[PDB]
Amino acid sequence: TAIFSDRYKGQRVLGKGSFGEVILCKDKITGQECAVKVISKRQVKQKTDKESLLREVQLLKQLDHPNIMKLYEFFEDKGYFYLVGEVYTGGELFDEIISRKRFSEVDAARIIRQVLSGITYMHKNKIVHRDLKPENLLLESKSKDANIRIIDFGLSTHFEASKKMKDKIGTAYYIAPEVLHGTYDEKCDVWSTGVILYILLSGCPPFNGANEYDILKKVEKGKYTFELPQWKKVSESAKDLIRKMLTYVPSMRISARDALDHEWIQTYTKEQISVDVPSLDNAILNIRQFQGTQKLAQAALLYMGSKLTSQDETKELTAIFHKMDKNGDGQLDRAELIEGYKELMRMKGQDASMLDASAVEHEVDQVLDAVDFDKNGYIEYSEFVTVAMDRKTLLSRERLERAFRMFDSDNSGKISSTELATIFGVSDVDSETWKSVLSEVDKNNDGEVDFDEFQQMLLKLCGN
Ligand SMILES: CC(C)(C)n1nc(-c2ccc3ccccc3n2)c(C(N)=O)c1N
Repeated sequence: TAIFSDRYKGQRVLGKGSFGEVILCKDKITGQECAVKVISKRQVKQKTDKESLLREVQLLKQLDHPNIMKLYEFFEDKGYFYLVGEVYTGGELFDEIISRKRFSEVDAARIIRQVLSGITYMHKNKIVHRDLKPENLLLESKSKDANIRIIDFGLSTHFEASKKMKDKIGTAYYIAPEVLHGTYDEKCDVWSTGVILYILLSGCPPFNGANEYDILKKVEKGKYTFELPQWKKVSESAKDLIRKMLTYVPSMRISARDALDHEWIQTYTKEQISVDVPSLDNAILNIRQFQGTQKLAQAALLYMGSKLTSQDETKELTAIFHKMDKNGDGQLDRAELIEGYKELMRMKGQDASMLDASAVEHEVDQVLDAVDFDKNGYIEYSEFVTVAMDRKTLLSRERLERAFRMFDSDNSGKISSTELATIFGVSDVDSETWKSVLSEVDKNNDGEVDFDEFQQMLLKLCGN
């Protein structure tokens, strides 16, 4: 057996995706950088058997297309799967789109042509994505002209998706109705693409509602419309492609390959001809609102989740250190701190950033440096615990504030109760529950909260 950490060292965390964390890693010999998705066997159940997973992996490694993330290697130990792929640095498509001041049907067609081209290739090799959405579209690099790379093609077949809301935010909008009912094939990827296109040209989901379940009720019915004012600025051709992608009965829905030949793709991807090409201003602003809402809901859930974890780990670490403290004096040396923190990791296993003993020792050392000023030999286990854990939550509280500021586009310092309803609907926190909480934070509020109040609401909503 090949051992992942014998070949790769973790450099830093890139982000969190479907099925687990993605870590930027480096080959210890060749210096090659790679993005490694680390799938925790305890958090993510397998749908297929080992034999079937190894065959898919072997096939995925041999496929190459400019719009599909490249998979290089695959490893498995006792606790995890490690999927080693190429690293891309351009970020999510929609986060790039919202930074633009101009965006036209030509831009949307360039985008969707890449996606269809990647999908067409994968379907020829009988691989289905199933969970296609804007988050799965990454830009190769931060350059303006960057290609799209679809991530996670094929994983849904072998791993069961999380039922935690923090993991399924913005999933409901894109799922094909046949996937909900159980009989699906590769045409589900065209539907998801169709939803994405609708969003690109209007900035609003064709199937929408106040919570995950209302969205699904709309998807399952299959009915949508083009009556938004900003569709008047959109070519008839584009709407026609959309109708064909969003056709309810999958045998009647256009194939990926045929969608590539559609008049709209043929017309608006000719690099020269701007026969009539206005900028879709309302769309871009709707997308910016959509995206800020999604990101703030997501950051709010991860904030709560991080706060629940830190309650768990603080108490567990303290009990581990307490038992290691044979003196009873409350002190421990470095190796013991390392030993208990590893004992924590052995139990916790939510920390893919700590891929080997080398990772642990350095985290401990960051904290021993952090104990303000240093006496070597006898360390107050109590303070190390506070600092180790504050460290763990940083990314998530800091991210929460950032996302609040980004959602507050007029810099008003506040979010309205109408806005709270939209955020909490997307986060799937019941309506009665969040108002009761507000009422307790600020008994006099007048339909808006500042950042501190919102944060206090989140703490109450996770039992603090
Ligand atoms: C941190 C975010 C933006 C969510 N991310 N995710 C990936 C990614 C996503 C899925 C992967 C599956 C197998 C191997 C590598 C994978 N890498 C990835 C990448 N490969 O560059 C990247 N930048």
